[PDB]
Amino acid sequence: SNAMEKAKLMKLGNGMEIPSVQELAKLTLAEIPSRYVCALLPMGETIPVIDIENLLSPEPIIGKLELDRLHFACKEWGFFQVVNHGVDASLVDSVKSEIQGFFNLSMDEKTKYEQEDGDVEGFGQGFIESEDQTLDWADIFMMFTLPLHLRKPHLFSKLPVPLRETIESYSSEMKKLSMVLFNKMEKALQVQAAEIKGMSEVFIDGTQAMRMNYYPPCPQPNLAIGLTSHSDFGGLTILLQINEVEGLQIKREGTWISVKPLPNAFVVNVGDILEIMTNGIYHSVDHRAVVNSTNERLSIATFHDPSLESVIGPISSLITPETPALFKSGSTYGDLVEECKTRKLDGKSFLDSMRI
Ligand SMILES: O=C(O)CCC(=O)C(=O)O
Ligand code: NA
Ligand code: NI
Repeated sequence: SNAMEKAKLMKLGNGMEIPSVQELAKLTLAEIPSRYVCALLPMGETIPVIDIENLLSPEPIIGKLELDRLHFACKEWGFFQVVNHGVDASLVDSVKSEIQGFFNLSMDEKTKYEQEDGDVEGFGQGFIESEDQTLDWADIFMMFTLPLHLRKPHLFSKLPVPLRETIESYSSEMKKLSMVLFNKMEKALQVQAAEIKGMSEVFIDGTQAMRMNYYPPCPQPNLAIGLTSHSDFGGLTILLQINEVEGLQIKREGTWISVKPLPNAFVVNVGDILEIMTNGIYHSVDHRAVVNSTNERLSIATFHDPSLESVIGPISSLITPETPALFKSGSTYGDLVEECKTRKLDGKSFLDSMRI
């Protein structure tokens, strides 16, 4: 791939668009550019598996055992796989093939959507902020998917039709599965939705977004990271690993644990806002995605978050003498999102900043 492309991809100033790593990987460089070098914990028992059919079983003994398993996973792990989840195999196959198809399109075709200033949705990691900034070894496509009025209509119109139709179907199925899980988590926590401002009501008309992740092979995989360590900010994340390449890791007791998605599974995790709503009973866990020297990895994360005007705090029935209130109450989700963006990166986590 030509000398001009190398120059366009590597001669970067602050304020320029973050370049495509899928394009950079075509150069097959010996050494990665300095911006991709990180500047840690050892490697490690595997994440629990929750069966959705068992969870929804009309047989109370089956349902109760699976509820106990869900409750355990949310408390002790913050991450679990879901199987027998009711999302049609043919839909999942289409999500995989259409997203694979999409990233294999040319840059021109992937960036057809024209962003007005402050429109950050669609393809792209954003802009280079400083020489200090570390870039992830990944390209993304990220957009809001619910409610309907948060969809960028021109972005959706410029997607390939089968991808768009598949994404719209997948949005609905992800939303349904998220509500199955929120409803059972409510039941596990013994929150009566009628008497109490609970959990499910916050999410039923909440926001949904998708982040499609493309992690190209990297010649120096022990210097770079696919996706920098983070906890997800919102409610429930439902992740599909698109191909059979491993890379997701979670931070457990000061060590990184690999997650290997089962063939017909999604990986589900608790976000920071859900930790707050549960008064710290369920845990939002730090995780990252690592790259490798030989194979690209793809994934799609679907985030299920409160409405922007939802008032956030620990659910009052989870505040007890045995579990006193750990977190502040009373900010809207949208204000927490904004405050976190303009927060100090030096010092504490978002969660630790919300502690009473
Ligand atoms: O690609 C992965 O396995 C992880 C994705 C992720 O953590 C995210 O999109 O928040
Ligand atoms: Na209480
Ligand atoms: Ni994540």
